[PDB]
Amino acid sequence: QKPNIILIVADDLGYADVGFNGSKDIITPNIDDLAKSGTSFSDAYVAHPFSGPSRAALMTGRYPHKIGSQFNLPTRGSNVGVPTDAKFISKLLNENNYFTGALGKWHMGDTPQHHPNKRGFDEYYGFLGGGHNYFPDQYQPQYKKQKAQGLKNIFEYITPLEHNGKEVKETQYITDALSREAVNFVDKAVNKKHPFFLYLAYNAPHTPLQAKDEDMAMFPNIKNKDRKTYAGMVYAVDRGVGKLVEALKKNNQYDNTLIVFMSDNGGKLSKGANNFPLKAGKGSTQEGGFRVPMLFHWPKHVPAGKRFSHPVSALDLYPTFAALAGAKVEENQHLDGTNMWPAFIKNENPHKDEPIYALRHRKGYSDAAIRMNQWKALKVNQQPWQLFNIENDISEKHDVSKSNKALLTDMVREMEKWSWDNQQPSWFHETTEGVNWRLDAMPRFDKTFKTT
Amino acid sequence: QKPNIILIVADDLGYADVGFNGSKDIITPNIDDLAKSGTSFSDAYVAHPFSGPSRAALMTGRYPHKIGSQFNLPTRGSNVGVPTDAKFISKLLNENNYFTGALGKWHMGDTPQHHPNKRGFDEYYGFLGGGHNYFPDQYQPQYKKQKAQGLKNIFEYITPLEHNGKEVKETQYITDALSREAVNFVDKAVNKKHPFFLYLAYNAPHTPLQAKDEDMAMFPNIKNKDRKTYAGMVYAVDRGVGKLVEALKKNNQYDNTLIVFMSDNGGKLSKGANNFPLKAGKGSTQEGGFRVPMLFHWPKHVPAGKRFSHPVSALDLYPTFAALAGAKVEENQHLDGTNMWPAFIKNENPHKDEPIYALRHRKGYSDAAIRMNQWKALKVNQQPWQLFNIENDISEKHDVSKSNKALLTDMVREMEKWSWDNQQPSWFHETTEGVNWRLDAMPRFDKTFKT
Amino acid sequence: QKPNIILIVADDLGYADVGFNGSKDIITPNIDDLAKSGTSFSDAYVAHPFSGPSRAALMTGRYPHKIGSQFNLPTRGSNVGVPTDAKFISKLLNENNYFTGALGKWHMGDTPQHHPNKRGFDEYYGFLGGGHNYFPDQYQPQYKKQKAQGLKNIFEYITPLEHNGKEVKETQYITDALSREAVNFVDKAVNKKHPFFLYLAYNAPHTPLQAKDEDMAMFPNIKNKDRKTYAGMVYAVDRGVGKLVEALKKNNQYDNTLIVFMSDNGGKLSKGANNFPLKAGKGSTQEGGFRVPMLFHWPKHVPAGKRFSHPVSALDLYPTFAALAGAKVEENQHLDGTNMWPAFIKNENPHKDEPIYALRHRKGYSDAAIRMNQWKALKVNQQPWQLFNIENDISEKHDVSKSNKALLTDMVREMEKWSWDNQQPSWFHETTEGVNWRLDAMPRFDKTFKT
Ligand SMILES: O=S(=O)(O)O[C@@H]1[C@H](O[C@H]2O[C@@H]3CO[C@H]([C@H]2O)[C@H]3O[C@@H]2O[C@H](CO)[C@H](OS(=O)(=O)O)[C@H](O[C@H]3O[C@@H]4CO[C@@H]([C@H]4O[C@@H]4O[C@H](CO)[C@H](OS(=O)(=O)O)[C@H](O[C@H]5O[C@@H]6CO[C@@H]([C@H]6O)[C@H]5O)[C@H]4O)[C@H]3OS(=O)(=O)O)[C@H]2O)[C@@H](O)[C@H](O)O[C@@H]1CO
Ligand SMILES: O=S(=O)(O)O[C@@H]1[C@H](O[C@H]2O[C@@H]3CO[C@H]([C@H]2O)[C@H]3O[C@@H]2O[C@H](CO)[C@H](OS(=O)(=O)O)[C@H](O[C@H]3O[C@@H]4CO[C@@H]([C@H]4O[C@@H]4O[C@H](CO)[C@H](OS(=O)(=O)O)[C@H](O[C@H]5O[C@@H]6CO[C@@H]([C@H]6O)[C@H]5O)[C@H]4O)[C@H]3OS(=O)(=O)O)[C@H]2O)[C@@H](O)[C@H](O)O[C@@H]1CO
Ligand SMILES: O=S(=O)(O)O[C@@H]1[C@H](O[C@H]2O[C@@H]3CO[C@H]([C@H]2O)[C@H]3O[C@@H]2O[C@H](CO)[C@H](OS(=O)(=O)O)[C@H](O[C@H]3O[C@@H]4CO[C@@H]([C@H]4O[C@@H]4O[C@H](CO)[C@H](OS(=O)(=O)O)[C@H](O[C@H]5O[C@@H]6CO[C@@H]([C@H]6O)[C@H]5O)[C@H]4O)[C@H]3OS(=O)(=O)O)[C@H]2O)[C@@H](O)[C@H](O)O[C@@H]1CO
Ligand SMILES: O=S(=O)(O)O[C@@H]1[C@H](O)[C@@H](O)[C@H](O[C@@H]2[C@@H]3OC[C@H]2O[C@H](O[C@@H]2[C@@H](O)[C@H](O[C@@H]4[C@@H]5OC[C@H]4O[C@H](O)[C@@H]5O)O[C@H](CO)[C@@H]2OS(=O)(=O)O)[C@@H]3OS(=O)(=O)O)O[C@@H]1CO
Ligand SMILES: O=S(=O)(O)O[C@@H]1[C@H](O[C@H]2O[C@@H]3CO[C@@H]([C@H]3O)[C@H]2OS(=O)(=O)O)[C@@H](O)[C@H](O)O[C@@H]1CO
Ligand SMILES: NC(=[NH2+])NCCC[C@H](N)C(=O)O
Ligand SMILES: NC(=[NH2+])NCCC[C@H](N)C(=O)O
Ligand SMILES: [Ca+2]
Ligand SMILES: [Ca+2]
Ligand SMILES: [Ca+2]
Repeated sequence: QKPNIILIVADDLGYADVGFNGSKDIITPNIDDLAKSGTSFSDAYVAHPFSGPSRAALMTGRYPHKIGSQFNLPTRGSNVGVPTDAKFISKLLNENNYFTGALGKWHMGDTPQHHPNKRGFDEYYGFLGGGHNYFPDQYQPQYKKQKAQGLKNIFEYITPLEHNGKEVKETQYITDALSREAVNFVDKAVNKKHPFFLYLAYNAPHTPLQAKDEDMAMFPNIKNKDRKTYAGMVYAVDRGVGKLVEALKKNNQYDNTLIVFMSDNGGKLSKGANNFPLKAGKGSTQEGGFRVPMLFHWPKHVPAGKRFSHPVSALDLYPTFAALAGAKVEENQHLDGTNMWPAFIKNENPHKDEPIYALRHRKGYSDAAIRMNQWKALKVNQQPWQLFNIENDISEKHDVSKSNKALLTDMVREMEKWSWDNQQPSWFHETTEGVNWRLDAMPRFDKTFKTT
Repeated sequence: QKPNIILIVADDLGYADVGFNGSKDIITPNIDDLAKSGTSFSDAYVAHPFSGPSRAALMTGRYPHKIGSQFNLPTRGSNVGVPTDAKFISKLLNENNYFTGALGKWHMGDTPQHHPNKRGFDEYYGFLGGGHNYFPDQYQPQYKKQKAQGLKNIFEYITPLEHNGKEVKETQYITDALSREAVNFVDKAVNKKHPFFLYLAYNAPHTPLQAKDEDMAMFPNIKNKDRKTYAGMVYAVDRGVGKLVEALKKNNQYDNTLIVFMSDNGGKLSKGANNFPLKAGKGSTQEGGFRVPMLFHWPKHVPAGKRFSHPVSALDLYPTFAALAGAKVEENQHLDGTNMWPAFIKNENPHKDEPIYALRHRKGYSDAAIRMNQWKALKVNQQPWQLFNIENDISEKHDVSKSNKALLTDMVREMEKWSWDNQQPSWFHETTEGVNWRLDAMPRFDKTFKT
Repeated sequence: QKPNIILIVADDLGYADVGFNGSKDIITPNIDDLAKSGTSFSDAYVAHPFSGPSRAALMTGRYPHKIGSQFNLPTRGSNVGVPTDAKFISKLLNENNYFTGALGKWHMGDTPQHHPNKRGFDEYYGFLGGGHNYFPDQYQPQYKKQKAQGLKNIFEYITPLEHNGKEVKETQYITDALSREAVNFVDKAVNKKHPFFLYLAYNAPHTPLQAKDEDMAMFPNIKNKDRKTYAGMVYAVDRGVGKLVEALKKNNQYDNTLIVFMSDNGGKLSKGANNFPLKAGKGSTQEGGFRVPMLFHWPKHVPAGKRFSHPVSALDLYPTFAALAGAKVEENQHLDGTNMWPAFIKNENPHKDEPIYALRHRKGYSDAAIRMNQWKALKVNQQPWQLFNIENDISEKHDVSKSNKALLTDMVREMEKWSWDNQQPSWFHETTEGVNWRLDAMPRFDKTFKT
């Protein structure tokens, strides 16, 4: 019996904003249940410190730089997306007999060939862009007004949600709507004589900061307005996870389902998040930007009550899911992660003596990160490379590059070696960003990989 | 019975240079016959305001920017062309049982894999470059002299014409030569138990301005030397269309043949053309550069004596021809036009609430055009975006952008959205053009899509 | 019986550094034997004036610019290589029943899909980078020390050699080691009922200048330290050729084996080489950079004791080997050389009225070369195009461009035409080189093909 698989991804969820990863103010009982009876991950890294490229990496199992997807898609819409020649984990599972669903945020291409239904998902219910307004009673009138005015380029956050290409009129708070459709999906899966894969991509707690009064009422001792709204938004996700878990139990799916819960990137401190004890947040190559909460839950397979301390990459989920599903991986797919399960089961480092990378572009330069065993190499703000023993110095306070010159230089040269098959970006999130890229002769890797 | 299809394209034909589209001085009786007994199009647009990219769009059904073909091919020759992975309308029809011919101007690649015979044409008779000298007695001696001198890079306008890869020695005025081969092609098609597709690409009335004395004699009241030569050149095309039509009738092909006649782009005013009432001409994103004459003729299918007033794109011919031929279109072909026939038959707009675009690059900036319902948005000469109600203001005289700020902004943002899958050009028409493109960080779409 | 084929390539071997090509000080008796009983080539050209692109051209039969391989691979390692869609001569021969081996220097990609065993070589014994230190007793302790320190990016010149993906511990001087494995390969080939192809890629006489005392002792009258070391290194290659030849004779393979011996590029004057009488050396588009020593040896087929005076390209070896092996070449492979054997046998020019090109990129500009019949067109150091009658002026002393303006202009325009399907480089040898390429809007072919 092949297991069902559920990948739950929250959007801009801060490192300290779920109870199992150290939250003292936001309360996440249903998510914490999964942690307490499963394994959480203290050194879990996404492939990029923001949404689009991170999500591309999750789906393809490749660093987004390898497939021209290093930037978020154009904010006002486009006819491009994550390239079709990189087989999504969903398509691979669908080809090995899985019933497949995707819910909520896509952020990987609007067009027919980039649509969830052509990337291997039998079901899709959600919004295709970078986010969405949370209240239908707020957004539907705005959209109606603009459509009646003849406007064709409407802010994607107020546009109707869809189900398999057909527009719907959603009635509920979006987090709750997506949770309801998660229940509907796993309910539909009972009647199929097949295992299922569900990709549940919540837009919470991403902007705009919009919560239900009923969820905000549960945090009366949180005085800061943004933090209370944010706390409410996260609580809605927790309620949703509970509702999904309950449906899995009723359907007798729970015991044979691997649930993964994570964030797509680090939390944004100016929009209510907390990343303690990590430095900085969303978009950074500091730990706060791409080190995220993660838990696995699968009874009698994932040990209960444990805390896994070795590095794990979002890139690992593609080959790890494939191995558990009995799906063959071809070498021409160029997967950048590893099947982490053998090493996971022995409590060993699945990236022993192997680097994990982050490379985020800016105007005329790039910030970078290398995580390798106990070492974190850091390139930020055009300053020289820094080195931290991240196991003793999680907050990146003590640069020890002066005492380890050869090691750091070696780590950077390996990243330079790794960079040669990075593709030129196929798009940018804004027109001026792409113009500046060309004006500045990017990538300026002569600056990025300069050593000592 | 699947219909035969003939696409006749003239080269630099001005908007007012055929009788059915308002010519008062050039006379085009045989072309006008097709219009009078068919439907002409008052709002017909090509995909680019000059040859190579326009022709690539006709053949592929894709905006040339999508396939790296936004510029004319190198003037002195090259080993590149319209990419082989974009299936030509000719190949699609050939795969669905059509006998296929192409005549005259190619301008889409010289090399073996870019040659007409590898792009789905059973027959090809013509010249592969951007144009040709019209008189064999003039050009053949020039070529002979240069070949005997050992020169290998010879101006493509004097090089021998070819038939399916073998050089020929043409004897007649080129317009007449191509017309004769159109007759030969449809004559050969009688013996095949198949429908046929013919792509007749005349180089007239493109430069050099060379006409027969016999055709120029028919316009004694045209005093301007260039305009008289030009008029003659166009008259030769009209004679040719007549000869082709006559052959179709004799062969019992005429009633089951859809004939399309059009220009590849707007006329060039400094080389004898007239684009009245449109502003500017060849190469412009003003209407004069990419709005062209067009007619459909197909008895008992295309209504006789009509004038279709809704926008139509050259891009529409690919899926429209395919639907009529019963040829399936796969979604991975990424076609940018639409099958216009359903909407055409109901006299409705086949691009209702959908834009038609032109984007022509220049040195360090781009000019652009958007046609959407009654609206023409215009970006020219690095000035701010202008808006015209093109149905009331065909000559683009009255900028009404100040009264419609939100609408214009919306139209431009949609074009910006559309631009993201434009590919970097695979070539340029001159080396310095490509160098300047790279020096200037092109495309400078930050300037093109501002406000 | 299809013939066996051996391609022996030395690395940075100067033009005057083998006896048969005019050496007065370095003595190469075994290599000279092959010349004296075969044919040498006075006008043999590689496709690029340095290693990686030259080697890519040898293997693919294509100019390296056509396949994005105009630069050496990154010096400190990479996950890229000569593209997999360009079938190597080794794979073609392997598919037509040949037992295939490659020895020594690769310099065409480290990764699994770029590895010799996936590019059609049954056997590989060597080092995958741009070169190697010659003494195991010197390099193995350095590598051991650095590996134990935890370093993962180790200079490729001290890393272990490998045999079919498994690391080895080599005991001998590398030139001798590779010669020993050439003997082993042709010995293994006796037991196979198949012809064999062997690609023997010596790193000698490339840096570092490291020779055995026993080889240096043979040149007591060479006073210059570098020249003596270099002479020794070359003598080691000669000993190796002798050892291979002896094995071929013992195995009765010699008479049915075409042996080719050549250099990958011109010699480097600052590292012991001599290119007399050619101007300049390694990396240049002067003759000294890409005109190399070459000989063919094949008893009763290649005439004995001859000197072939017509141009021949490294690109020719792909289709020439294929024709002799009875292996079919598909037109979709886009081969840039020619099967030179028919013309070779008649003592005619296999590139009669056809150019041979060199195009080497630099910081913000490109140097170029055109060889066509008796003519050498030269573009160097950003100076204007020069023309030489290279048959009368091998040392490029007398620029005769003023007396042949039309001819030169024609040659350059043809090269400009040829350049349009050059691909943007897929990598560079250093990060700064790639940055400078983008900063300078390269290629600056406006400068390269001016006038
Ligand atoms: O009703 S309103 O909200 O008022 O108006 C809206 C709309 O605004 C909203 O749009 C979305 C939804 O909520 C907010 C709000 O502003 C906004 O949130 C954005 O959502 C995105 C997804 O839709 C995305 O989130 S993600 O998907 O999880 O990734 C956005 O995050 C990203 O934003 C950029 C793209 O990647 C990152 C960001 O990169 C920035 O790019 C800038 C250039 O454009 C700049 O780069 S640089 O110039 O090349 O250097 C910037 O760096 C700079 O930042 C400041 C300024 O200068 C310095 C520094 O001091 C420089 O470093 C760079 O960060 C990614 O964010 S990340 O945190 O960096 O990882 C997310 O913000 C309006 O947009 C619209 O006009 O109107 C509607 C109403 O109609
Ligand atoms: O024997 S001779 O005729 O005396 O000499 C010939 C030959 O000349 C001829 O070559 C052809 C045949 O007749 C004429 C003649 O000059 C010429 O006509 C050209 O035919 C082409 C096809 O072969 C093509 O027509 S098309 O196939 O229908 O498209 C040509 O039109 C195009 O020309 C350019 C390429 O696309 C468009 C043009 O783009 C121009 O490019 C310029 C850069 O090189 C420049 O761009 S910019 O530098 O980025 O700004 C230019 O813009 C500028 O132009 C002037 C100068 O400054 C302003 C403006 O005032 C600036 O805007 C840009 O337009 C397309 O033209 S379009 O009208 O824009 O659509 C067609 O001209 C000689 O060439 C040869 O050397 O010798 C032989 C005899 O041996
Ligand atoms: O122990 S040490 O030896 O001291 O140190 C070593 C190691 O150094 C060695 O590494 C190898 C082995 O011996 C030497 C030594 O320095 C070096 O040799 C090089 O081997 C390569 C293969 O491994 C390759 O040979 S080849 O495979 O046969 O091709 C090298 O030749 C090439 O080198 C460059 C790449 O292609 C050619 C060269 O191109 C150069 O590119 C430069 C940078 O971009 C520059 O280009 S430009 O700026 O754009 O114009 C350069 O031109 C310039 O050079 C100077 C400066 O400005 C002018 C000029 O005055 C400008 O023209 C251009 O040549 C090809 O050479 S070619 O001759 O041009 O064809 C071969 O040299 C160290 O590297 C390591 O770190 O340490 C170890 C010890 O630990
Ligand atoms: O760059 S160069 O130094 O190499 O050349 C320079 C200059 O830089 C170029 O910009 C310039 O280019 C013009 C245009 O293309 C080629 C050249 O002439 C073209 O027009 C000619 C036209 O003059 C000619 O007319 C002659 C004339 O009347 C009829 C005809 O024959 C008679 O004998 C008489 O002399 O006809 C040509 C076609 O046969 C051609 O006209 S056309 O084909 O373009 O319609 C172009 O001029 S244009 O862009 O103004 O139209 O050349 C100079 C070198 O002089
Ligand atoms: O969705 S939010 O970004 O959290 O907040 C917005 C709005 O702030 C925005 O207003 C414009 C558009 O982008 C920025 C600004 O230039 C953004 O502010 S910023 O992130 O601080 O730079 C906020 O003013 C309003 O109250 O709420 C909306 C969301 O509903
Ligand atoms: N159980 C293990 N695999 N431990 C080693 C993992 C790497 C470890 N962080 C180190 O100090 O090198
Ligand atoms: N004028 C001449 N063609 N001289 C002889 C040149 C010889 C040259 N190798 C050729 O093949 O042509
Ligand atoms: Ca996010
Ligand atoms: Ca034209
Ligand atoms: Ca070399």
